[PDB]
Amino acid sequence: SNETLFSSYKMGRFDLSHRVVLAPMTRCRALNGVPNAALAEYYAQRTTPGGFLISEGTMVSPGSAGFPHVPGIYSDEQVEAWKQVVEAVHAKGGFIFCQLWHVGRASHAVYQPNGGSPISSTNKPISENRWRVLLPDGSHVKYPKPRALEASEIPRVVEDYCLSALNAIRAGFDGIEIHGAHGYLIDQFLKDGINDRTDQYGGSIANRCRFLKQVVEGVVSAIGASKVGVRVSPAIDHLDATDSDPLSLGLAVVGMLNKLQGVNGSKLAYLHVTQPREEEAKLMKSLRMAYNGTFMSSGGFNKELGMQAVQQGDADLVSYGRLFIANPDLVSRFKIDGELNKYNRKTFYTQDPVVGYTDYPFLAP
Ligand SMILES: Cc1cc2nc3c(=O)[nH]c(=O)nc-3n(C[C@H](O)[C@H](O)[C@H](O)COP(=O)(O)O)c2cc1C
Repeated sequence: SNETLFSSYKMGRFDLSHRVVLAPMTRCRALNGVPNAALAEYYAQRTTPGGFLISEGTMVSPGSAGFPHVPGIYSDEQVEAWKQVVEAVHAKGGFIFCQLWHVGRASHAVYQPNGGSPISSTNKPISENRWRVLLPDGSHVKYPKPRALEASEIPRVVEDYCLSALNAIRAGFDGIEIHGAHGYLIDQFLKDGINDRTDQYGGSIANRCRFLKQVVEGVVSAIGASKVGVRVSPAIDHLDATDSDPLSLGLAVVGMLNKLQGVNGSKLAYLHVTQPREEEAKLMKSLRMAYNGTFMSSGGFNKELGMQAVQQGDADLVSYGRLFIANPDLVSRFKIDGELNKYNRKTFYTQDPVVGYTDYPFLAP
């Protein structure tokens, strides 16, 4: 087609000016779980008129975090502190979705109420050799043994997503994204690499999708489908989050979202899928073809790959992470094929409100 990253797009009620999306990225500047003026600056710097942004993963409940200084949206105090970020984005003409993030077993007693065990689909820990939880002192230690949720406690978790989603709207977010990716709580139910349940939430593909289904249904009922994006990564093996067949899992997720869109009358805001980064683009093309709606692809995109993803109909929208970390004006830079600042990995997850956060420079004229 003649569509590109700079073609406008209608994401339901949201009129986007372009297809470049700020991927949700944990940066750990939200000291003590509270959004602050530093996040406001950071998101404002990255906003464009009609540009879509997705927040760093945001706690839906105490115990839902597995990184230091990540924001929450479950408490009044967080809702209020988020306003400044959201106002700052809106002042600059962006839309911002709050990513509702539950890490499940990818946590530590440090991040749990009463230093209790992280919850998950399973009682099995993330394996100890490839993965670590980052603690607030900057150490990396092994993930602990989680406590499998009883089926009876799942509706309370769903309700946390709902309250958090209602809080997000309260704070002024244009909507929310369900973080159902990357081996976190939802993905711990989704993936047969993890989900060793024998009740209604495990076994079949459908059972594995049930938690995500209830989360999405719950959030969609509370705030409206058009304000809900869903993110999944069927083929990302992060935190042991494998599946014997990513394709079919992804199609089950897609199928379930197609079904919810008929059972409810409105489209979701989007399906957001991470690429692992051949066959991979076949998996992505398949999900996008299957999904009746806006498709947001993510993972390893640069401009060129983004332009072709849009041009060739592989995606409506392309989220950028690391490039957006380092390039507040990423969209402009892409538009004029200008220089790209390099990202500094070392300050991805540090705490300074400025350093490695809001101090990556805009283009010179
Ligand atoms: C520092 C960092 C933190 C991230 N945190 C999140 C997150 O909180 N939620 C999420 O869904 N994805 C998260 N991701 C994944 C990104 O949203 C995005 O999928 C990723 O950066 C891949 O695209 P890229 O090559 O453009 O960086 C994170 C990525 C980075 C680099």
